[PDB]
Amino acid sequence: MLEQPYLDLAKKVLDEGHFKPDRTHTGTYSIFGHQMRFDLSKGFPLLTTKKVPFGLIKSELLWFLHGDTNIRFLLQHRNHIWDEWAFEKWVKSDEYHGPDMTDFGHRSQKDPEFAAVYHEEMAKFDDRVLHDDAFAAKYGDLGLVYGSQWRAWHTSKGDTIDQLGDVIEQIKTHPYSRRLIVSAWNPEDVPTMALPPCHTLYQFYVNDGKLSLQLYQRSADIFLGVPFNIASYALLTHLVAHECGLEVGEFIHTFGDAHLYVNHLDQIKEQLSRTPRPAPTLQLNPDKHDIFDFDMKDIKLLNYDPYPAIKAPVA
Amino acid sequence: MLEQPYLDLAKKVLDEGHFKPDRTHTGTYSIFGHQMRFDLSKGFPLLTTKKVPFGLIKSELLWFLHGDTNIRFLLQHRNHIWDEWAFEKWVKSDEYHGPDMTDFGHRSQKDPEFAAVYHEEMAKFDDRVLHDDAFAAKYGDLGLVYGSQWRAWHTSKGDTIDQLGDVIEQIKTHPYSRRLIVSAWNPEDVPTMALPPCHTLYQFYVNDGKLSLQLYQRSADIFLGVPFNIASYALLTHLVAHECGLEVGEFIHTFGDAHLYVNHLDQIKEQLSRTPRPAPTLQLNPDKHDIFDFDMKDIKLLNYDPYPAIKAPVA
Ligand SMILES: O=c1[nH]c(=O)n([C@@H]2C[C@H](O)[C@@H](COP(=O)(O)O)O2)cc1F
Ligand SMILES: O=c1[nH]c(=O)n([C@@H]2C[C@H](O)[C@@H](COP(=O)(O)O)O2)cc1F
Repeated sequence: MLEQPYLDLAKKVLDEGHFKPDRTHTGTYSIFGHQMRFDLSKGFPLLTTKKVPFGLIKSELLWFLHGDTNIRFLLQHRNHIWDEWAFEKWVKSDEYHGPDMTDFGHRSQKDPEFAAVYHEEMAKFDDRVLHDDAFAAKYGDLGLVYGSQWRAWHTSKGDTIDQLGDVIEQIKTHPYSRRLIVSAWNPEDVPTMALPPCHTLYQFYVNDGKLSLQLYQRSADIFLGVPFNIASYALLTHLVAHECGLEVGEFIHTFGDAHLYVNHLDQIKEQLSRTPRPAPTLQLNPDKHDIFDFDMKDIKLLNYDPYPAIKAPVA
Repeated sequence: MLEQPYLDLAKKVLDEGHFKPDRTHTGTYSIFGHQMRFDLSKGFPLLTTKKVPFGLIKSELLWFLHGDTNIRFLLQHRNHIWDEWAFEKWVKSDEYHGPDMTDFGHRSQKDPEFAAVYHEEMAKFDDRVLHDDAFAAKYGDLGLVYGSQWRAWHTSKGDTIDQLGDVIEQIKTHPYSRRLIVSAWNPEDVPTMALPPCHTLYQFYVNDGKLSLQLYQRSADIFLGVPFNIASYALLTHLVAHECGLEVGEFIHTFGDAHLYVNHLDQIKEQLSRTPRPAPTLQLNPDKHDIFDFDMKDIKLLNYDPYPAIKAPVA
């Protein structure tokens, strides 16, 4: 049916699997280069042979059009998609006196109560982020992240240029530019970074009164990740047509390396025996128009009917 | 046969043709998003149902690994691929007294002796570029071009970082990074530019002892252009395996907008009635190893057997 693109690309990775020792080696099957397109006029690509929580996706984009850098705005939206990159600077200097959490992702997975003592200082931290307007300001500004690279390309002669606002005055002044590309890749401070831009850039497009958006994703976690991304940018495509007043068209997801972590192989097999349902229709608050200035109540998903949620070994 | 990817992508543009009034409107058929892959181990992708001059292609890459900005090095290689962007600053201040060449591409095409009076002051200029070591230094440094964005990403705290040298110490220290991406897109001075990066970026890859390279091309001129690009980066892929000491693998060309200028429609039809020949094998000077420090005599193309050269209405 409609989500069929996504679902094929676990088939080819099985049947083309290059087995890479990468990670801490740990195990992966990859491929290199893949495009896979989606008709956004058909229905909205939320995955129906798995249950993908639409809340945490928009809670994260609305982090992104708000130009926002701060763990505090996602937390107070129950969003726990980003914690550990700013809990990486809790295990970092002073105030941090006497738990460890030294490169903790690892020993929590290979834990019993370690994951839990990490789960309790981490929690201490999260609720600081919530309540004191200065510690929060400190550990919480992640600085180079999308909200910033979207809404403030930082220049030499230290200005901030917002790629997103300019490219959509360009879709409003000039429909046909082959130059509506926003790029999250800054080579200067790419090697001073922790996680370089996964979504490297996105080109947009106006064909027949209607708009598309194309994505070069430099690395992708096929199971434990991609279902989410399909929606994050297929919802984006939907909200900037809402500001330019055009129609919706195609989300092209194009890939560089796409892999399937080998710890997950049983689990991707199963939902590939699932049979698709129809896919929901996303509809945005009509009367309001700046996507940049949207809250939560401004996107409702309707008739979404997932299969049960398949559990992580994380990624 | 091998070049068959390229040759299909004029078929789909005919049969999918979105007719865009863009240019000075002038006329185009586009599409939006396209990938098309190439097996570099099969043979080298020089087009055999048209004659594509291999000289001006490598004369231009060797402009590019030399980190070079200067019209003078290409001229003294008979390369006339870049002239008018620096002849755009001949029609610009002083010394320029008394021809016109005001936005001359146009009136030369709609000329008789205009193209020729432009062809004679332009020529005056080209041979200045050749002989006086200061005027040359002036009109000839184009500044933001590949040699510069490849070999000197210019930072805030005004350093120059060479993306190419670092990414190939990364292919030599670390085969499996999903972060070997060089990006020619600088959003700061993209809107202060004349022609923004057409080749936006390229990701590389090491699977099985062997290397691939992927290209996001943001706009492409299907007939009067693309045959050339297929070779420029499929030769690149070949020379950085020569420095990392690996094998050759795949050149993925992926596209954002690909068009076919409508003035050319008769002409693409014809070579689509041509039947492919085999494709040459490119072999590089073995004993020498820095591609950055290659001259001309360091790549020989052998057994290349084109069909005749189809003539331009330019692009
Ligand atoms: O949804 C996600 N998709 C994804 O591709 N990553 C990645 C990909 C890779 O497995 C790792 C980052 O590593 P690298 O940056 O080296 O690709 O996290 C993370 C997510 F949360
Ligand atoms: O080989 C070439 N391929 C190509 O795509 N361009 C382009 C594409 C487009 O037709 C124009 C640049 O316009 P824009 O930058 O708006 O895409 O020149 C130029 C070449 F010489």
